[PDB]
Amino acid sequence: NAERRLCAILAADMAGYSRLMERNETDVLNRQKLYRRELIDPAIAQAGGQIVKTTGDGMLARFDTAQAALRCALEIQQAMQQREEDTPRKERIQYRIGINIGDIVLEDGDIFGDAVNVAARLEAISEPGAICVSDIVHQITQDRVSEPFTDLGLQKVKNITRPIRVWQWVPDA
Amino acid sequence: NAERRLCAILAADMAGYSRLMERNETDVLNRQKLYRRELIDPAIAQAGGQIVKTTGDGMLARFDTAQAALRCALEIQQAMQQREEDTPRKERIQYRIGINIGDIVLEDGDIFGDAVNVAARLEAISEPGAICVSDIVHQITQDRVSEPFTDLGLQKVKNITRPIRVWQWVPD
Repeated sequence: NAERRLCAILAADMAGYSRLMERNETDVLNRQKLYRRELIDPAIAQAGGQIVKTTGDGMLARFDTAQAALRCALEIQQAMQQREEDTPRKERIQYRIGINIGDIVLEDGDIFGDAVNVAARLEAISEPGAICVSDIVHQITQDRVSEPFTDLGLQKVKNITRPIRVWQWVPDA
Repeated sequence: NAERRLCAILAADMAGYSRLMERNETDVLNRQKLYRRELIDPAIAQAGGQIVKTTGDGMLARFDTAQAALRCALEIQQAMQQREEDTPRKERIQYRIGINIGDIVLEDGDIFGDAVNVAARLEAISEPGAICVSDIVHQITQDRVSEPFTDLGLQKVKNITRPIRVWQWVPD
């Protein structure tokens, strides 16, 4: 029924647009529906990945190589910079993205393990429009990608005793 | 016309309900709209705080004392856990709250300065339903507020140079 493998996990969520604005932002919510369909979902497929699920926590996808997770996120984040550049800053749609690696368990279209929790957390602390990757991901990908990353220091993650060293890339702006 | 002063700054946003789900926003907007006016806005007003503004980044409020701000956050977070313990964990509403203190600028219904941005960052990285405060708030409140906090590490805040140490209180 269920297996263990080494996997590249990618978590993503949408930044911004607080529900406390007490307003239905149908225009903005329709744009993101569009990007998911035209930008994200495609880049992920092109890159060999599979979406595992989208939940209240956001979306979770997995890849066979660390490289493919990362080029996929870079592909997404760089296009989003272009796609939203003629929209004013405080109104732009931006995603956050985290990527990690680990032995995790798969079982019935869902994934399990610390390493997944860590991808999710990376997404949450990532800055909007950027990509945060764990140190493991960084040691493997640093030389495969021209884009630069910056050490962010240690990050404690709920129910993981050992904190993780987190590297971040932000777009040229 | 402007004004410079040392303030406690509370940032709060709503966790969860990722829009990558594409669910009907309508229902969740309403529930939060209720909590805002029955639970939140009054707690703040009872504690002597003032709502400064709300935006895409959430709500900012200011208090005259560190303890008032933290008392208010605690009161909100504790209630929200009770008001929501009947509903299923996945369909619950929860806030993240951050609190920082610093020399801000008050001008024309708005609040400006780094201590503000720091408070917004703490809100962002806080656990759903929890409270994150900066070390400064922690050292000023430790001995007047019994609720336990956990040292969460140093935290690089965007465009500020020294990491701030962050303390986190979770509800049980």
